[PDB]
Amino acid sequence: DLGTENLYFQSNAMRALLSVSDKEGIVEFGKELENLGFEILSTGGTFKLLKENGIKVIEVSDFTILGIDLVCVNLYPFKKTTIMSDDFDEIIENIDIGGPAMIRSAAKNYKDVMVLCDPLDYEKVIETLKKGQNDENFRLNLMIKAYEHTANYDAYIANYMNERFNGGFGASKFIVGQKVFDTKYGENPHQKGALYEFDAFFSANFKALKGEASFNNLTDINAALNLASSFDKAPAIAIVKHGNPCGFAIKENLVQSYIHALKCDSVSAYGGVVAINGTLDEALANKINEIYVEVIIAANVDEKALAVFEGKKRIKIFTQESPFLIRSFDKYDFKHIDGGFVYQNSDEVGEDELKNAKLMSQREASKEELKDLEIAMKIAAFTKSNNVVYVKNGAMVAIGMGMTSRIDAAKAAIAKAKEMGLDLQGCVLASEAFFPFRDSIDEASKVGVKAIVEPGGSIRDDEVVKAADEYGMALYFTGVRHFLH
Amino acid sequence: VDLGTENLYFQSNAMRALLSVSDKEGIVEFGKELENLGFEILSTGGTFKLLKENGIKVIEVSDFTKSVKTLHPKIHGGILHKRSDENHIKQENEILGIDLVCVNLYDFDEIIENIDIGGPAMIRSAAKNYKDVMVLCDPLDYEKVIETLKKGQNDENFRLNLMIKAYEHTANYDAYIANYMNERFNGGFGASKFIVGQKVFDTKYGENPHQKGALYEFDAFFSANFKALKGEASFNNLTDINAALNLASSFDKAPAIAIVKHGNPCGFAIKENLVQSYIHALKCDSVSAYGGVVAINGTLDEALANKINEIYVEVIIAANVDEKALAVFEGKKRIKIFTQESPFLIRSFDKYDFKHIDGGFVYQNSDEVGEDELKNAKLMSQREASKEELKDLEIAMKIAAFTKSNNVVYVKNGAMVAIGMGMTSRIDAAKAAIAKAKEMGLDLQGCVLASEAFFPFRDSIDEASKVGVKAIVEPGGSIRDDEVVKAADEYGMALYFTGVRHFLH
Repeated sequence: DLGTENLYFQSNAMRALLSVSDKEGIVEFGKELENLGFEILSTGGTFKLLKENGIKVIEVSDFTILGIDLVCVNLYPFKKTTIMSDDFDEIIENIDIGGPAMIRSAAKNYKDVMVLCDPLDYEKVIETLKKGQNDENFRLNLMIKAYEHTANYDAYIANYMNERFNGGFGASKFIVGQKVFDTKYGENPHQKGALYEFDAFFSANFKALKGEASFNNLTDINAALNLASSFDKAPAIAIVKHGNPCGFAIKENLVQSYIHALKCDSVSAYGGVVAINGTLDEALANKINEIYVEVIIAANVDEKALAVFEGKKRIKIFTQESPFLIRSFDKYDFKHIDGGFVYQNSDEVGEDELKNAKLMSQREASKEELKDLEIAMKIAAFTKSNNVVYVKNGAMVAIGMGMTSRIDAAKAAIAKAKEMGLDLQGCVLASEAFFPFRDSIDEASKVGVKAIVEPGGSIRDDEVVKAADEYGMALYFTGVRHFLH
Repeated sequence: VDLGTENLYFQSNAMRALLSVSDKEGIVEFGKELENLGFEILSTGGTFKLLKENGIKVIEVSDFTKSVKTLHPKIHGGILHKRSDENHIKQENEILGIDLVCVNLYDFDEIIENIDIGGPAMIRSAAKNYKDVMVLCDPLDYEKVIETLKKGQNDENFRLNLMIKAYEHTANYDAYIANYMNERFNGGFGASKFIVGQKVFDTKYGENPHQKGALYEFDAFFSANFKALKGEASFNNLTDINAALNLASSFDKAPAIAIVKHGNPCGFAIKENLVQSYIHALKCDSVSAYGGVVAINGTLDEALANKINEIYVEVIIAANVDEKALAVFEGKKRIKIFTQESPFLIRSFDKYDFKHIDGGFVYQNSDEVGEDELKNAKLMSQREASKEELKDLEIAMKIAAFTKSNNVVYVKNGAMVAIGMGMTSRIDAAKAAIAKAKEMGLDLQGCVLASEAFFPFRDSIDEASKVGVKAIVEPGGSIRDDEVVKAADEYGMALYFTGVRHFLH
């Protein structure tokens, strides 16, 4: 006889409407509402499930006068259906209609009604009711959660449609994040900040063993983690300072990788961010504890290794509880500009970028030199342009960036390497953008560079190839530019 | 009054349209065109009165959008059986099918009470039934819809693309509501954050040719305040425009000129007029200025256009451009010219900033150089800066704060004379800055210096003494700050500590 169309909002009705797609914990919640003195209204399968479990419930029909003060409604699993199937008609069937209208209408009437759209909130709601804490502020926070839920549902639908039919660049783009935590401050102490995630990447794969990451720590962790996880199971160590790499090495073991990464620039590593592709043991911990680093992120950390930093107050230690580092692979990238944002496909160093590169020179690089070029390419692509990266025997030996000219950047890189007492003879060089003139090769000959990898594409490419041939260097043109602001 | 939404059903070939819109632009002509195509028209509230008033044959339906408060609007989610034309002739007023749904959406008690419930429910229900009904949420699509119908082009794919627009519209509405609630009650950092953009255009590519790119806007800032007079902006042009525009609009109505190359400033000046400001901005680094981006806080006239045209630049963005100034660049191909059709440059002033990291984003308040940052700074030295030196420090502070850190900015008589950045040390950055200034044949004696990070040792001051720096502005905060103060006192320099850091990655 009664339908949802005959139900209206009324404070003190002590009558709950329970109509859910996700039926998890609905029986116990219905039993707890009944014990609290609520009359229960329900539809379809929810009604049959409640009645079956001895709950006193009255059936109302779906639209496809009685007052209510609790609306417990959740939606058709659209997200789960799109992940599990490509059948478009099945996907359209899992678009909930009616459910969001009920959630949004109850939310707008929060002064008089409680709105529940998440089974994870049932136990909290019951305890609030038992403690006599169902006040206007409690219902206002449920109203905020309700509009976040319906906004997220339709944003997911719109993003999925635009990914399937408009190559991921639709008329309206929704960048939706779920808060992980607030940071102590933003880029500067006078700014507030927070970390947001698209799914569960940070929630599921990061555990703070000591301290709390700052806003700048997180962008530095991202950069160090992306570099140290780019070489499979190899014992990579990445050292980052102010968003740029200042150290990188792969050696026989993690302790040797750390000592050689640190050799490139000890000065900048003081207060840096260290990413370890493997176990942080007691030995590695003491080696790092010779200087004061701000952050250490390891795949897994030993108890004795954590104890080594009991003295340092501002050091932060993170674990992924994994044998090797786990990274995220976002398909799209975005940059804030005043008034909006620019959106694009994520840049990536292709697995066959060096393998498919054109050999331009008389000389071919050796197997060890090709490994060093691979390391140099990846560092250059992850570093903010215009840059030059010098790698020797699995370790970065010099890096230049930020200058108006790379000839000026290279001279600053060589100056730091001389200061560090590093032998650059036999090293390889990578740049993420083409070298415009042969002076780039002539400057490289001074330090005994043996192999070069660059995208190629200059009008003076012929004189660059000739200069490499004069010095007997290996030269590869990838045809892939990796500029990064 | 008589008909209600409970009497309406989605039905293919019903030849009956429901028109109920907040944005009433072009609804009269669209209603007239639907009526000429043989559609019967149903309408509510203000839309009904507007249509009836303009001689359109329309029947009223109780207002479902406006607001005993019922649980949900009486909107049927299913479809009525599709009937043939000969079945309609052979043949009813209690059950009316609809095949076109044209609906679009618009004190704490006032905002909450005005949340539309019936409108989104109607839009979302029609959209799900796209195989049978047309859903219209954008007045910009009315003319296209009429031509599609006249040409017999209304097919399942056409209705599918309308369904996508419908869910973008209802997603945008609830995302704006959730963001407002979190701004009011959770300081703008809610449990779910929605960064929503509307596409302006696709760029030819992204940061690199192998990437696809596009420009998105919040509340139509780029659509309403930017007009391309010549060429098309690339993805990298847009981030360079942003940087040059933000600098040149930081001094109110002053005749600022900003020159940017690869996201960093390579020129800046404020002189008596825009022509003089350009001349003095270019002096700092003529070389990097080649193929750069120029932002003009005012009119680009024939005289200034002719002075810029002496070299090659990729982009010019001015507040307003004279016809004669645009004509100067008729021959060349590579240059791009933009206008804001305004007396002075217009910024958006976004309250929040965000950075992409894999798996998500970091979110924060937007940084800003406060109007009284230098005025409230502590004078640490013997010597106080003059009125002209304080103006130069203000310019140097703002350039340093907008430039990617760690940096050093040298300003003299309203013009930037040197800039150093990028490398691991600010002593290394300063030596590169002095080298470029010597190459440019610029006199640095009497200039001021700014850094938006504290100087850790007196060696920063001793290097500044070589070029005759007279005043320094820094946030302060080092251990040996008293040693940095002693050095500035030995050379007779003015030294200010603002206590505000502006680090920028």
